[PDB]
Amino acid sequence: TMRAVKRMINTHLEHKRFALINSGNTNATAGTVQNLSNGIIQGDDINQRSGDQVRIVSHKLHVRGTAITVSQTFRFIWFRDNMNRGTTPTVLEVLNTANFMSQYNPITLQQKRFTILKDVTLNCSLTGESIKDRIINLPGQLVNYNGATAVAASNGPGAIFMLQIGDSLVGLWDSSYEAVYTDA
Amino acid sequence: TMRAVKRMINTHLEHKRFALINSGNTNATAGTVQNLSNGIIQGDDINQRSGDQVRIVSHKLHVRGTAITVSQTFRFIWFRDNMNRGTTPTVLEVLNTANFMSQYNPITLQQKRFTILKDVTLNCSLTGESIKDRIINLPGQLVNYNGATAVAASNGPGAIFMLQIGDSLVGLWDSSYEAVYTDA
Amino acid sequence: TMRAVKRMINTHLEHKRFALINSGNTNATAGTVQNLSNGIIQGDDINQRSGDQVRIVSHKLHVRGTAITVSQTFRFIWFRDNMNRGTTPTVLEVLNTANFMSQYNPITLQQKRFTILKDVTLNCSLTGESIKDRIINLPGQLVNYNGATAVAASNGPGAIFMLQIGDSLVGLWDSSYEAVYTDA
Amino acid sequence: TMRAVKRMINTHLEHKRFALINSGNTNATAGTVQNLSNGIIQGDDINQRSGDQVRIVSHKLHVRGTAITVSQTFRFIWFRDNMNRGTTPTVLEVLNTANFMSQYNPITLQQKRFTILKDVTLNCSLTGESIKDRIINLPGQLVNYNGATAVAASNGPGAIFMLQIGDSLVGLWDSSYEAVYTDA
Amino acid sequence: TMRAVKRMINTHLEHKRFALINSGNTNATAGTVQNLSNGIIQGDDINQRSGDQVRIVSHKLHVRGTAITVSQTFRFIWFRDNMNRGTTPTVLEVLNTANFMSQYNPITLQQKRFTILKDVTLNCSLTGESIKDRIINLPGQLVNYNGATAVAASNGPGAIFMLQIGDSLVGLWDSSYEAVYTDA
Amino acid sequence: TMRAVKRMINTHLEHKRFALINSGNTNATAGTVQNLSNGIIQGDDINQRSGDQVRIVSHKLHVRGTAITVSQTFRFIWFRDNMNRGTTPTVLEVLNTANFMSQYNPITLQQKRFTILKDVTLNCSLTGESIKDRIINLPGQLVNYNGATAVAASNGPGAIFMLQIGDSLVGLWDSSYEAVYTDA
Amino acid sequence: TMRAVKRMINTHLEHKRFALINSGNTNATAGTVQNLSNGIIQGDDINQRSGDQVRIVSHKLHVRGTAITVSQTFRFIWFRDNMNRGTTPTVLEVLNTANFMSQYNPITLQQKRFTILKDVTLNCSLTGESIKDRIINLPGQLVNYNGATAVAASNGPGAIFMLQIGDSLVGLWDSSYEAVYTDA
Amino acid sequence: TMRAVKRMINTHLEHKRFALINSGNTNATAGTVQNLSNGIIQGDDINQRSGDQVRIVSHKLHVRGTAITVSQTFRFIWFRDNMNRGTTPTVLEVLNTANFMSQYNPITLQQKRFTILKDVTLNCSLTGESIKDRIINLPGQLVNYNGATAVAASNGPGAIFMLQIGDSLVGLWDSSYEAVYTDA
Amino acid sequence: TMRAVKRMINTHLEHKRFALINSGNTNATAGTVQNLSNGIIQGDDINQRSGDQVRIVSHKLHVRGTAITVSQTFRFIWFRDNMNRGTTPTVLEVLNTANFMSQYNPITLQQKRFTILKDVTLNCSLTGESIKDRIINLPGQLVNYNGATAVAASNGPGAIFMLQIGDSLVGLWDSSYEAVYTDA
Amino acid sequence: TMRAVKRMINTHLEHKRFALINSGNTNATAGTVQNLSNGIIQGDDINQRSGDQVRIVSHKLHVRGTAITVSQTFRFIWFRDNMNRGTTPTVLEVLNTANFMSQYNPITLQQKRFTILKDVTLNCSLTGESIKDRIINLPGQLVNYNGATAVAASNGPGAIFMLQIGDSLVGLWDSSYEAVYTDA
Amino acid sequence: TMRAVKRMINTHLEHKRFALINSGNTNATAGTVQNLSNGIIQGDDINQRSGDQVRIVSHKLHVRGTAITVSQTFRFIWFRDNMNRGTTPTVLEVLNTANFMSQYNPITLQQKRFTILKDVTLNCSLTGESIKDRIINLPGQLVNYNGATAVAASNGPGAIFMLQIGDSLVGLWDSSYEAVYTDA
Ligand SMILES: [Ca+2]
Ligand SMILES: [Ca+2]
Ligand SMILES: [Ca+2]
Ligand SMILES: [Ca+2]
Ligand SMILES: [Ca+2]
Ligand SMILES: [Ca+2]
Ligand SMILES: [Ca+2]
Ligand SMILES: [Ca+2]
Ligand SMILES: [Ca+2]
Ligand SMILES: [Ca+2]
Ligand SMILES: [Ca+2]
Ligand SMILES: [Ca+2]
Ligand SMILES: [Ca+2]
Ligand SMILES: [Ca+2]
Ligand SMILES: [Ca+2]
Ligand SMILES: [Ca+2]
Ligand SMILES: [Ca+2]
Repeated sequence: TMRAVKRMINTHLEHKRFALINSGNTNATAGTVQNLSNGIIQGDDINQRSGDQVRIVSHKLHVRGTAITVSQTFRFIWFRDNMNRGTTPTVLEVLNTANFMSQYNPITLQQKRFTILKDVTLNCSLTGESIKDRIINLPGQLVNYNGATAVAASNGPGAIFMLQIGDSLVGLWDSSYEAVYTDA
Repeated sequence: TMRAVKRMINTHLEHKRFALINSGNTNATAGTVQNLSNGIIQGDDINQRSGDQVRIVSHKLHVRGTAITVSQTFRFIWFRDNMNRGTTPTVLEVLNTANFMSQYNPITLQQKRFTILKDVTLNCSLTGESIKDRIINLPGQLVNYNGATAVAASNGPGAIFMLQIGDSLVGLWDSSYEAVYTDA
Repeated sequence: TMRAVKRMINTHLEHKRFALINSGNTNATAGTVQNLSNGIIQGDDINQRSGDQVRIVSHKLHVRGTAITVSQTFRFIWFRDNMNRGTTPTVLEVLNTANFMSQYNPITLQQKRFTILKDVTLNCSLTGESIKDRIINLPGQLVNYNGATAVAASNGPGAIFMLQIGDSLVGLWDSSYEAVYTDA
Repeated sequence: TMRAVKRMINTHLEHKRFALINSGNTNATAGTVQNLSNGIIQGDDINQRSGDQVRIVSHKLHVRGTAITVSQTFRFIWFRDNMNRGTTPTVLEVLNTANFMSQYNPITLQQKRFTILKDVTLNCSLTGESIKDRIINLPGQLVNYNGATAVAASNGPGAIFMLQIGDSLVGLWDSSYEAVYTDA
Repeated sequence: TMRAVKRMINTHLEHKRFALINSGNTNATAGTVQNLSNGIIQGDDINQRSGDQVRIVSHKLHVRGTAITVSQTFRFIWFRDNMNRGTTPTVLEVLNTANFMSQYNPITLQQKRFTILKDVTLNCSLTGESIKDRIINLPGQLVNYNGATAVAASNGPGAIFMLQIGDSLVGLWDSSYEAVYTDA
Repeated sequence: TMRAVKRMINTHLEHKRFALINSGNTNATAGTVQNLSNGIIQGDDINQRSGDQVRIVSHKLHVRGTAITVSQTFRFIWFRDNMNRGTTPTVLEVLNTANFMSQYNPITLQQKRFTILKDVTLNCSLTGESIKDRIINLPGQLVNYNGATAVAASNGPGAIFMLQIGDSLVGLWDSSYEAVYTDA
Repeated sequence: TMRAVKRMINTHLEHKRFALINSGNTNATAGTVQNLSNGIIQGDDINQRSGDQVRIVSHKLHVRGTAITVSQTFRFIWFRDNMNRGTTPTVLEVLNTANFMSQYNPITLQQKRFTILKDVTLNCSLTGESIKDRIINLPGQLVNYNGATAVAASNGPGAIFMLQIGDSLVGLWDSSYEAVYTDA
Repeated sequence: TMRAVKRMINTHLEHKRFALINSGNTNATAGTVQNLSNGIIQGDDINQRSGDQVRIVSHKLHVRGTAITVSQTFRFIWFRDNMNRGTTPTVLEVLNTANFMSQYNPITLQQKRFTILKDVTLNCSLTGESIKDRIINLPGQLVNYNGATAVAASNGPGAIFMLQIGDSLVGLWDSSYEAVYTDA
Repeated sequence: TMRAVKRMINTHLEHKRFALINSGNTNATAGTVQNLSNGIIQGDDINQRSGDQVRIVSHKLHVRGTAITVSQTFRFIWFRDNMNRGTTPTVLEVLNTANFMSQYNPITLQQKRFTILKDVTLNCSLTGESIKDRIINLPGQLVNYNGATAVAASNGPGAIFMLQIGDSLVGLWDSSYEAVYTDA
Repeated sequence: TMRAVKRMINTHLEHKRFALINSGNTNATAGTVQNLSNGIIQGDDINQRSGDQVRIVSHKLHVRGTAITVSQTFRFIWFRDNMNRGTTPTVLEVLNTANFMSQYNPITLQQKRFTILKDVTLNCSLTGESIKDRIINLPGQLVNYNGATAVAASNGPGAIFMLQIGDSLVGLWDSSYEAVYTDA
Repeated sequence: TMRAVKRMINTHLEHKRFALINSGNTNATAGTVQNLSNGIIQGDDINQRSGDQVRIVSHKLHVRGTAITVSQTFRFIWFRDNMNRGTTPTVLEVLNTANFMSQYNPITLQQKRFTILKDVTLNCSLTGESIKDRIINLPGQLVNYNGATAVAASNGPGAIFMLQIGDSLVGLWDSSYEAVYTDA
């Protein structure tokens, strides 16, 4: 009945909820890393937290790419930083080289610095489907924080991020994110 | 046999049926909300109701988008308003911000004001597939009404709606809907 | 075992076979209804029948649409008329309104006048895939006739039809149909 | 409990019946092939068929030879053509060489193009028994047809034939044949 | 343990292999029939045969179409001729009418002259995906031959073919085929 | 078990087939010995062999005699030479004396040099039945060869022969023979 | 139990990791063969090896094609060379003919010189989706080497390769590859 | 058997060994952090490693303090950095304040950035026992590295360190360390 | 009931047989490699093969050395090349150095390129036993070929060879070889 | 109980006995075949036989070689001729080529014309052991004869022989033989 | 189930291999000791090691002697030095006296300083067999080393050696050695 104890435990805990949107970004050939969980700050509201831990019950990521000028590729890597000490990770920490085709960095994946949640490649064609999107929903895990406010120094172990990278600087991408979490 | 009892009960109940069509609508960047169950009004006909309750056995939504002038995105959110007190809900009650990429409103979803039945995004490309459609069929639930006629004030707990929102004002969408319901 | 005697029974019965083709038709905004089983007439040949009943073992419908002039939609509704009294059914008997987005007629579906076998929508784009097709194969049922020849008055309960309806008058569609049937 | 079911199925099926006679033919040193099942044509009578299949329950062949001028040999080969595509098969399809002593064609027998039902050799002597006959009765099989009328093009898989070949051109042979068949 | 006999048996039998390619053919509105297994001729090599039988363990067909001048359809029907007596079958033997939309010939399918292995339609659009392909792998059956060399008269019962038919004469199609077979 | 396995082994083996005719020979008072299996030579065709062994599944001998000038006797001895070293055996190897009434050679039979398959005597009368024939079908055994071509030196252990001997030189006899064999 | 033992063994072995990228290659009508595992050289780093064996736990191949000038096809064949003696295999070793439609080489596949891991065809259309990609992850096997450095002479049994071949010289393809391997 | 497995595995693995000494250091009131596992570098010797992981079977730390000028306290904190990304951690990451009496940093301990292996305080008195020492032996865990050589950037998750802090700058402390590890 | 199957399958398969003799060879200080199974070529005779596989049931090697001028050593290594791609292997592929005392090549033996069947050393003395010989019989395995004729290019995986090497150029060695094989 | 009955049967049967010696023969490079059982002739003595059969219970062969002029090899092949028709077999019937190194004749061994009882090679050296001998005892089999006296024509199925062949004409060999046989 | 784990463990470990040859040495009356395992040095190649331990799975020693001038004796003692501290053992450490007939040193054998693997004496006669050889294969044990390179100081506990001693200074001996070892 351990599955029953877990359930009733959860019925006593508020499932707080945080939403984020990030629209109108340029595709990046060298890549960028975007914060997802950083925006849950200390405070008393439904989308805030008490202390330096929350536990994500589920979270959802929506990504979108639109080709501009040339047909092009957008890659989105949704990941957990298991070992974050107050930074936004770099592209080269996640990828072997800063290229949209690159495989993961062998060292950081060997030691499990990161866990990859989803790796999505969208090809947007100006002679075909020039707009593409993907939404992904996943159960979550503990998130630890190193500080109270929405700055990079507050990220901690379990922080959630998304790396974007592609083969042009000209196309535009949008994202949004929701986390449902307890905070007991 | 409680399953055979349900079966036998439903065979004594008329399965009334209501149909609706809504076409030639422009895409909305701030969103709109369409009524679906509101059109079942008090009366004696096959697509009407006695009293202020019906029970939807099954219902079906057909949505369609056509890109005009620019390639563009159409989002359709089919939802149940569990707590309706005589209104058509606003876009911002359902979505955190009035943007086609937005996640759900954290507060109204935490409290289960709404239940999302299906959330559909169609990307219509003028260099590709410019017309897209989707039909979804689902078992239904109780619908309560707050009045006799087809006005917002008659919507009640269980009312069914569709939110439309997109990234352009220029393309056109169409929808249709059927509900099969008992009224005993 | 009955599943066995059923097997042995069928091995003593000739599986007669009827094929039909219907090419180069215009898309119809008000819709049309095409005959499928009507062409099995009284006679002694492999694609004919003795008496006024056959039993369809399996039947197969192939539909195809080609956009002309504008990107457009073709809908094909394969159906059985459970109650036919010597007619070709009208579009409005099947659909609530004569529009390619319409839901079914609530009255005729409530009373089970028709059974929908498959409902197929093909979106043909002159900036994308302008030619689309679908083949569907299904087990069949009894077909009764009201006369000997290939005229509407000969359709009877169980007659098989296809409704075609779309959003333009200028695209072209094709269909073909096969029925494999016993006639004992 | 099938055996008794086979019996019961058969009691519901008309056992149609077809008879043929073919008298006064000359012995052939190069052989000839005679039709037996071909004469069952599409029609409504007791010795006709609905559609392009019948199932022979039993069939019977009677052959007879009479020596004239010299003592001589008549051979009769009763056979099924499992693969007929609308022909009367040739002597060389069945026999390795066109001689009354020949063994079967190795290729057509290997691939089971033909099944030999009975192979009968009668030696008719003008100093002994100058007239000889043989009657053979066997259970039958499915017969498929490729058309409606009594022409070679209507023979199909399962067609029944008799090859006659001997060592003189002058003796006379007679045959007759009956098929009892269902036609459900 | 009798299932392991089959396996044990097959480890003692050489699995010979034959490959074929057939590139750059025009789409045909009246259709053509292409040989697939005919090219396995008598001889001592890995892609030849001893005698007039082989047993296909598996075989693979790859088809491809490219639109030229107009958007168009290519249909490919992979089939076994269960009753071949030394021909390449005609289009009308397989199809009711010589049209890319046609259903199968009712007579030849009734009598099981042919067994359809796969029926594939590719729609190639010059405003979309102008090149399409399909690869299909299936277990095989006995193949009998009527002669030694790669001519039509050598086809026999079990011979494997592909019918090609489409709605234009101008597009080009390619095919390739492999059979893995035992020859004991 | 062993019964099914044997059956299954044979389903994977080509049953090759060889046919032979030998017409119009004179009755021989000193006897002759005719080759039957010798004519299966090395090669790739249906009536040839790989290597120096085949296994006869079944074989059939047809013999015929016709009296000329005087009533007379024809004897046909169908036999296997279990020990053949590249010869056509002599009459005296098989028969004690070279006379149509003779019993077998005591020595060669004691040591099982030969196995008698069938011994047939036909008395043909010019005042009665002047023409007689007999067909015999038997399961077969291994046949080894000592060479590749249809010459006496290629006969080997298991070779099949027929001795003919009679009481006149003037009558004529005919024979034919078939062997069905595997060659794995 | 041997299952949990596989578990405990592997937790004591370092899972070394190697990554590779190969961008901006022209499509090849005669094909090329690319090295994948060759780049793991003798050394002490995370992406190197001790001795001449490693065991690939998992490996991942990402392929991508972009049509240039004409719509065109790119095929990628990921394979293991079970028998490599210090070479990069040739296109004719893997394919019956050097054509993007070709089936596999009958001889090298019969003898299991190669094991095909995945065979991918991407059709890239300049009127449609001009950019396409595919990522494939598979468990791996032992890899033996014939030398220490990243040259063809160091490939050995188990070496991993990708063959690229298409129908134009003008389009561009990219690939990347990761192997996770033990080196105990 | 299970516990035997672990023990059997280990007899097949070389237990490499690394020793370190660090003598004659001043007591630090603000503290210092010393590297312990960092000195195991890539190479082939008994005290080196292949790749970027080793597994410490056991490790031993010896610490010593000598009071000089004033009686004083030396604290030594042996710890594992579970999340190291290529640094030597600071005193303030481990201790709430940089004082020898401080409790641990609440945040880094909450999130398990560090695991404390042992925390030892030696009070050295110039009127009593002026020299004190402690040796501690513990089983070990996996160590991951971020580089090949003995620099801070090579430290990785599982790196082992010792923090020293006290209440004078004048006393002297010594330490030494051994790790016994597998490297398979 | 499974061991009986093996035995039963083999009784239906011809045990073909190939013999070879290779007399009067000089002893070689740098070694030579002799072909043994290469001489079985495609064809229809008892010592030939159909296709590119045979299965050796048993094979026998006889080797002999005679000292001339000086007492000397002859070594013979009977081996299977598991990975042959159409060559005669070199001495250095099999042996670490080209010397009659050499141990095997570490790399090719590690990866199982070769399987050593028998390694025989004969010391022939002009003051003692100047002639020595050895005969070895072993069960065999599958042999694959890469072509039809007796050239090195036709050797394939499973090819059988003998390496000869010694300490003089002047003595003479002889060999002979037989393989008994199935070829189904 | 096959063991007891068999023993008792033999106690009632005279075990007759025949001895032979054959001294002072030259080594033969083309080989010779010597008779062993032939010398048991019809008669009433202990070393003779009644009729044309005996059963060898046991037999013993002693062979010896003496080098003269040159060190040389003597081979002795003791064999049974299972199919003898009154000859002394030739060397080429037994050996592939007439050389002391030859393997057996593939054809005559395949068909089991001969059974090899023992194959012995003696290397006689004028600088070592110049005289060698070997004695071999085996259980025997049935021997059939084709005549009464000690001439080649009396040899029959089961006759026992010895083939001698070597690499010189000048050395001398001796043999002796005994057969113990029943003659009931 | 510990023979399964042992087996499974070893399938994950590279079996490295080292080969050695040592030709053309003089017989020694006072003896010599040759190194065998010392040549496995630290490095990354197939015949090298990581760290200071390997585990020999099997090893093989080949020894050979040739008499020169006088008939003479060669003795070879293959042994493991269980206690080596970085030397090459002396002859008197192994043998009681430095004479080829000596028994072992009582003190070093009592304390098990050495384990004798094989002790071989070859008597080479210039009036008989002047060349003799022996190959010995044995399972191995752990080998520890005391340094990185192929010098005496690197030998450690488990080092493998061969002592050679004889009764002449003028004959020549050869040896070779192979170790197969894991290095995990
Ligand atoms: Ca909290
Ligand atoms: Ca109500
Ligand atoms: Ca009629
Ligand atoms: Ca009817
Ligand atoms: Ca019928
Ligand atoms: Ca065959
Ligand atoms: Ca397009
Ligand atoms: Ca051939
Ligand atoms: Ca054969
Ligand atoms: Ca390794
Ligand atoms: Ca190294
Ligand atoms: Ca490591
Ligand atoms: Ca073969
Ligand atoms: Ca007597
Ligand atoms: Ca007797
Ligand atoms: Ca080691
Ligand atoms: Ca001597």
